Amino acid sequence: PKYTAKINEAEENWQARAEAIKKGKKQNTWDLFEERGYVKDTAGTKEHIAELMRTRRIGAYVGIDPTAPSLHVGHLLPLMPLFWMYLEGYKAFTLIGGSTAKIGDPTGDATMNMTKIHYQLKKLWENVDTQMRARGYEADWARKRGIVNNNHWWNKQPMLEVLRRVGHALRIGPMLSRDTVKNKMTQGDGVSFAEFTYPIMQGWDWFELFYQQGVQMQIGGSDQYGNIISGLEVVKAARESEPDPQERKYVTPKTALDECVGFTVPLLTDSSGAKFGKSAGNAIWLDPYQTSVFDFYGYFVRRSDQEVENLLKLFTFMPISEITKTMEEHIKDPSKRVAQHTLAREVVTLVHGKQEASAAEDQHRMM
Amino acid sequence: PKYTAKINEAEENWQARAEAIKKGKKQNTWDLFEERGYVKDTAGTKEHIAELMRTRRIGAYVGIDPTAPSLHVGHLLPLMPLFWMYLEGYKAFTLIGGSTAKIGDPTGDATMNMTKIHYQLKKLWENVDTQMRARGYEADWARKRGIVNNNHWWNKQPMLEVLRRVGHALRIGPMLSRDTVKNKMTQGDGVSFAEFTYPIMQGWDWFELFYQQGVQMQIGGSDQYGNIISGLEVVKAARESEPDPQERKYVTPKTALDECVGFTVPLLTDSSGAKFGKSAGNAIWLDPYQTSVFDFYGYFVRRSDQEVENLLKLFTFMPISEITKTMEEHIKDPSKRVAQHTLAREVVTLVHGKQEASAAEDQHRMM
RNA sequence: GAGCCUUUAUACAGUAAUGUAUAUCGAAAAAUCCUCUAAUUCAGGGAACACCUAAACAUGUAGGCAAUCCUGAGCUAAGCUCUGCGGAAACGCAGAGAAAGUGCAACGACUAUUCCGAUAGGAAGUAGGGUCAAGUGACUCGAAAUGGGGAUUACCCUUCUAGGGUAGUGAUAUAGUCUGAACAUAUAUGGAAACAUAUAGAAGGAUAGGAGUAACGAACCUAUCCGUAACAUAAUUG
RNA sequence: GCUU
Repeated sequence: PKYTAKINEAEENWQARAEAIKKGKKQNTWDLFEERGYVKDTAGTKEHIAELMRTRRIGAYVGIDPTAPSLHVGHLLPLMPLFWMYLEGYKAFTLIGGSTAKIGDPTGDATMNMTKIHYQLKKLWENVDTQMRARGYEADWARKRGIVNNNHWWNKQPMLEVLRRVGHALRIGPMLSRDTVKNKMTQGDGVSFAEFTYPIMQGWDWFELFYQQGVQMQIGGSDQYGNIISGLEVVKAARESEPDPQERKYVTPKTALDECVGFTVPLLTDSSGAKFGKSAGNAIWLDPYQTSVFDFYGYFVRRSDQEVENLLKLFTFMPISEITKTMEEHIKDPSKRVAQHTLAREVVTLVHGKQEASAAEDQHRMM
Repeated sequence: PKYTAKINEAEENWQARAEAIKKGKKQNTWDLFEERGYVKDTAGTKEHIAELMRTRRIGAYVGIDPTAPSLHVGHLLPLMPLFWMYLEGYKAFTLIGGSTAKIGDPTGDATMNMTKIHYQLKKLWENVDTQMRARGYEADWARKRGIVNNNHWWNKQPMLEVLRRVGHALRIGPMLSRDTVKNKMTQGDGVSFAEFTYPIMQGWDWFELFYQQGVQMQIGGSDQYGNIISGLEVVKAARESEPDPQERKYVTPKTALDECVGFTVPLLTDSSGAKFGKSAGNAIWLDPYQTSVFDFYGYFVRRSDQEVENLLKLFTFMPISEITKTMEEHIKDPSKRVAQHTLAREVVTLVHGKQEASAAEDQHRMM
């Protein structure tokens, strides 16, 4: 139909792009991730990954365990590179763990929570867009974002399906041997069949997104590597055992590049020692009635000049080009901290919109 | 309603019989069990299972995975006691693993494979019922038999629920400490996620049966012992997990009577140090066009002059009483196989009808 | 809406009327009698209405409800066919089967009566219920095959008096009695909701016992769980 | 033409 018409039209567009990158005419979204520091580890030839990106209009996602009734800054890290991918035209999504929470990542009223979170996420996009169009970005039809909920399928997802479609492929070996969890049995109480299986699901999720949305990438927590790997395995397993001949033409690991890869953003902390996201005790929440807009503006303007550089490139949607401009201005007057007042205002916008974020500057820049 | 009064009828009688055992008048089903040597191991108190069988028309089943196109003579023994219970007036079942086959018990097309067994169990049951009334057995309203496919439910069993309804109380520790496993990892190969779950499955199955009919007792192969244990585990957590309380009022283990016990038949192997089912050129099946009636008949007519005894108790619904009589004629002439004919015939007749029982004996009676 | 037959069309089927198949159609229908009504459970899969809901997903969907199409296990009244024994006959017993019914009523419970009528129904007051009394009393309702099996009939066909075929679905509840069914409810689990399931609802109600009986019942005695919030209400609906 |  006419719908398929625009689809193929997009392919070409994405090729003029794949071209520019070929002759370094435009940076590779991947080398963009290296330019702001979003790469800690990689489950997929750092290089390969790159090509897979310059080339195809791939997709990715970021999962969030709806355990808290609000996300905190610590989640903003991994969502950034996603966002960027979005700004380029890829297919990005944010998977909510509505069901997974019920088990929880064994790394080491529930509705009410799950609910809030959803909305909390859409809001961001609502701003990422406003931001995207504003900071000078072009309208791409094919471009694709969205919010999913692992429950959507897991709620009825029969076990026979899973246990068979992949159960024969995995082996408790590189599972029970997994340090993160294995360590839990030794140095801990132990583990519930749920926990042991949690990964397995995290992998059925990745696949679901591939099978249901063409996802060849997953961005996650620094500690989520051990998971991103195990997921992978599960991903493929299903693609392999596709008992459908006409559907094998899809899912089955065709071309070499047709491989799902991922990358764990780095684990950050404050110039001192306190882990990132936490503050004295709790954390830098996002929920206004739990972290006033002011306080928010605070933990950001707080960061000293030692990190402002590395952390400025991490949480702002600003061309490193213009970044060094703000930084080169700040360094000629560290005391006044022009760079700290700006970086803070910038991130408060994205999450809390300009209108407020601007007023919030008045408070903290007053007296 | 009338139907109501009916269930009550059989109920009352059950107490009359509960008394006979209480005042020595009829062997408690379970005594007839350990007596005819059907028992080798037990999960629950020897007296526990006793009392329960005195005051409860409990339900019990025998699991059978359709991995082969025919039930081999081995599958008899385990079923045998079951049949007896049906005879005494219980709730007995035979479970078909039409889905668990893609997994199988770990220890060390296919669609029709199952079909074959279906038709089987049936026809068999028929004769069981047949011989029953055939020999002074008064039917009972409450006495019921039946077969049930395991896919019956697995076909669409929600992963989420399951995992929760029991995973939150199961540790992969002891679940992996079962030797059956440790070996299937150290020695030999490895243990997949799938097969790892078989123990849980067979456990759930039980739960089902306990729910859909009132089956609170498993009867498995001499080796299936472990499963009988790992299974019972899932069983408990299940009756607890039940969300709606009102239901819990029934489904949850209230008094010590609502205790589900399971026992395992012995390991019966021929005087050939080989399972009593993996002998001959490969095995000894029931399928006529896979094991000549004659050849079958033989498997019995020829057996240890000593074995006859305990072999009659295990494969013939012959009253202990005249069972010894057969031993009277036999000993007057060891090499005459007087008892071997009677014990051989029984088996054939049971799994092949009287008409054949004779026809076979004839061939095995020539010059 | 859906099914039945029905108009016509083709199609595989036959000795042929006719048979099965899809679609179209509606122009008149759609024989009688007798006998059986037991079992009444455990799941499973699908579904027209446009019929409520709208949390997701980009009105499209989706979940619910549902006329209702079925499958597995078990069970079942009188017959049915194969084989074995009995018989003179019947039928009997045995086993192998082949229909068919529960399952598959508005959540269910319960019953297969006479008379008259072209029917709808009318009269009986049986079957079996409801209410009040307390005792074997009053009062008030009040009735089904539309299936299974066996006959008879008429019909036309005929490889033409001997076979063959045609004489509709309707019971996933029909009659009818009840009714926790009916509540946009209360409650509790499950859902975002619509809902589904379980109790309960004009302080009582429910089940399991004690006693006592000729037996059931009223009333007593024990325990138990439900409410103790307003509606349940009378037509009316399966 | 009838039917739940």
